[PDB]
Amino acid sequence: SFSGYLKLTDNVYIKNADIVEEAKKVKPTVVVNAANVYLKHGGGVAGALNKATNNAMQVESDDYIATNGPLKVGGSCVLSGHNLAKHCLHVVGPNVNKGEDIQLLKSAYENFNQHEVLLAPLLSAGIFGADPIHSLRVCVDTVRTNVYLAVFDKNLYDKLVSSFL
Repeated sequence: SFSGYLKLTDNVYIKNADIVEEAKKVKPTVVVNAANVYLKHGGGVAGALNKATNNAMQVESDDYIATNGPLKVGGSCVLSGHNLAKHCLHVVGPNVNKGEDIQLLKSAYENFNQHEVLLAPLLSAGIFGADPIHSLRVCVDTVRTNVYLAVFDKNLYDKLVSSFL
């Protein structure tokens, strides 16, 4: 099970970890991907998770998009976790660098409530352009299920823990 996490609340845990390495070690039921509406896993967490699957995530995702069309910002879909997890919950947080409504971050985190336990990154953080401190706040105030947050950057992890109210 999950090890080395700092407990933030009754249901939110955090660790300075590479989510790919964490997923490969734990093989959780659900790993969350920081997806975009097209499931084009080019960079950030999505690029890293997809590369770890040897592009199998992208091949599955392209078939999903060909059948269903794009996701909504704030939406999600469940696909295979490949070699990383039983399932991957692809969640689309708003991309601030594309002018998307930051208010959709709460809707994005609501997708986590459909799963009892998840390994996840901070939505809309990193290359999605939102303030990770704000993302953690929305996470703790929205997610009620057990979420294990992996924060890649040590310096950001320390800032998140030390500023956590």
